[PDB]
Amino acid sequence: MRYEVNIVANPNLDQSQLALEKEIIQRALENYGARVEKVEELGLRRLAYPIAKDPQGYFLWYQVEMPEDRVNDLARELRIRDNVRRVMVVASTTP
Amino acid sequence: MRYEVNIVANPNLDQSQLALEKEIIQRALENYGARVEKVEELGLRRLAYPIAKDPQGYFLWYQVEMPEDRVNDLARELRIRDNVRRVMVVASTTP
Repeated sequence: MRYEVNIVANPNLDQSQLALEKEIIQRALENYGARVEKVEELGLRRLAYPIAKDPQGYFLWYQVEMPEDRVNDLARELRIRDNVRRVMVVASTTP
Repeated sequence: MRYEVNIVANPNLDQSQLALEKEIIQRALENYGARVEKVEELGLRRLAYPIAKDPQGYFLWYQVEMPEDRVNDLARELRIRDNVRRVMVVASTTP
């Protein structure tokens, strides 16, 4: 299945720290057998609506192909790190 | 400011109903003075992670340019309709 993986990282990291976070993400995708079709580094962005107390984040986006039964494990692995604030995974098609 | 507007509509609508929803959105963007730079109709998609009771939605994405002080009003106008389940607006850059 094709998925979009949206990751929000801590906006306060230096680029050395962010490089490590990005490397970990790519390694996890490969270790879970995902085919990585696009990586977009969106950078520092701010949630405007709805209203959040801490609206800034460092946004990363991935498009991947992988089996549905492996997505949950991958997502939880990605979010275990303290510097990964949010992970959201959307399947590009439905039944 | 440049914003990404993510809209999740009711996944149970027929295309006649969806056409009306899309027309309303475009009219609202213009009436609020936004410059509409891209419209992407993503269609029926399913949230895979995190886990939601009702994970399917009809996804629409807009990229717009408009003043920051007008975004909140626009977002609330867009979401007032029952068939618009979620609106999320992200500013493409921060201070």
